[PDB]
Amino acid sequence: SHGQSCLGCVVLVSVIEQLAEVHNSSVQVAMERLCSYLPEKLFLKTACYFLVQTFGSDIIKLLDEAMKADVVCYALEFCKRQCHLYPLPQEAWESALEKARQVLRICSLPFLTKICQKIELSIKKAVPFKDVDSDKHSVFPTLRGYHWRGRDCNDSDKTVYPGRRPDNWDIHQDSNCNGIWGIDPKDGIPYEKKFCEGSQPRGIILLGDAAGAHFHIPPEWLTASQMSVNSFLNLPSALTDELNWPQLSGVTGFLDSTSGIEEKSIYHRLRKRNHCNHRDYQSISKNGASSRNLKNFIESLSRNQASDHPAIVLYAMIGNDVCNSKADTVPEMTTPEQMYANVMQTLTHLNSHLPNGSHVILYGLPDGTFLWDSLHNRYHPLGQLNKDVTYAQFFSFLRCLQLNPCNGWMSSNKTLRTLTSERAEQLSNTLKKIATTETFANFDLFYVDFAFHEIIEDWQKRGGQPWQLIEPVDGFHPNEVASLLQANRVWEKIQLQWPHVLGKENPFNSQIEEVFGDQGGH
Ligand SMILES: *[C@@H]1O[C@H](CO)[C@@H](O)[C@H](O)[C@H]1NC(C)=O
Ligand SMILES: [Ca+2]
Ligand SMILES: [Ca+2]
Ligand SMILES: [Ca+2]
Repeated sequence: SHGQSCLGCVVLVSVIEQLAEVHNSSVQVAMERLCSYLPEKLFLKTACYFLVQTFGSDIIKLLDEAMKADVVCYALEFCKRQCHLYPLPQEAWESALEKARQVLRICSLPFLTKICQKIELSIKKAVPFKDVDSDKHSVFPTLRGYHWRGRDCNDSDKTVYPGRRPDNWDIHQDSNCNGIWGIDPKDGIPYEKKFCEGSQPRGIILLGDAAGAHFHIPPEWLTASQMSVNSFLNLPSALTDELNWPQLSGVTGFLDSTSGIEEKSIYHRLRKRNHCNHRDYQSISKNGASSRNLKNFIESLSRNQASDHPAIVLYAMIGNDVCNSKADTVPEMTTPEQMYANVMQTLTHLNSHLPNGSHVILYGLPDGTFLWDSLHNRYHPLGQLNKDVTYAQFFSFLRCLQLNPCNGWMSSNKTLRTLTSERAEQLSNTLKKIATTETFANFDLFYVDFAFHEIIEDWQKRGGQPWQLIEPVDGFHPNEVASLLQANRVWEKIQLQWPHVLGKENPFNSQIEEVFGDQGGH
């Protein structure tokens, strides 16, 4: 477990060294300035001052000796036997380390132990931590809260959750938190059935991985040049969301896009098309999710076979079947045979858990050689200041720490990059053939490929560069923009060939807009 600590240490000491340079300050002044930017929420600002108190004196002497973060953290025993992040010949590596020895020479608390043990299960099971009625929908934003699924309007009632069939069409209280309830004043007719009946409502559900949940570390947290108090305001919400931003993803996103592009999420297209689908979105996605381990949390899916509407399900395991952290990485890659066996088991679980009239769309896997081609000679946020860390050096560093999320594509071995894409193609064809030659009772099966090159063409006509489609910090996942151009590219395709999956526009939208408006928001 030295990798995660070693990485974290090098990240922090890097920020420290760089904040000192940006402001022409001392190492002490930088550490005080760093904590100054962090918020108090979740005790982050307290932990900062503690670490400065515990390690500050040692860090100041080492950085004053021109040592870089990687050497510092190996001297401070945060990195254990070496992995270079900055260029340095091994002879120069030994001297600096031997010079650091002559200079220098959590949840266990009984009162905090159990809540730690309680938080662990809620996340690991992919269920909201704040959920009194245990309907898996929450009134809280993060901790698997309503950022991932529609917010719960009645947290006390375990029969009230988005996607539920109208219970007597909500004469007295909103049954599915979709913002429509009550009766028509003129005629005494329930608002719900008046508006939403016969429209064939359908929900959007995501079975995906980190990319599906829009994993995103803001580069602002790592670029000292533009750091401020406003850089870390969203840090507490991010940590409690597992560094995921599903509210902004391309599938289950419901917030306005910061990126500025006009494309909207599938859920937004879904809700826009039929105001009854309001809040009928679910993000059943976890970091590291693959065809092998989806079963370990697919139970978090909340959809009752009898009391809920149909659903549009997207199976989006877009890499972890080829992307792994092992040194001998190819053996860990899922084979087409294992891919077939794992998906069929996953589909079988859905036919037993999804109401009839549902639809499942299998995503293909993209050609991840795009990662190295676009980024290998560009500078990681931690290297942008002094232009001393390229994504190539960043991939090698992570590889050394056994932390590289995709040894197959985030690699300088072209032969392996090709080998990894070939496997990604073979797995995509398996998903294609399944949708064609496999039939199920409660839903039909379709396949749309990723086709990253198509999204790049759409991006280049817009005046953008391909490297602007990848998360800057990890250089691996697609960013908010790429996710939306994909969701758009997917939505258009299903429309042109399988419009019944999405349905057809409900003409009461305007009549629902006229009467209810925002419908309680999200
Ligand atoms: C590149 O990857 C291939 C496939 O795993 C392997 O056979 C080859 O030895 C690798 N080359 C180097 C220089 O590691
Ligand atoms: Ca609830
Ligand atoms: Ca409820
Ligand atoms: Ca309702």
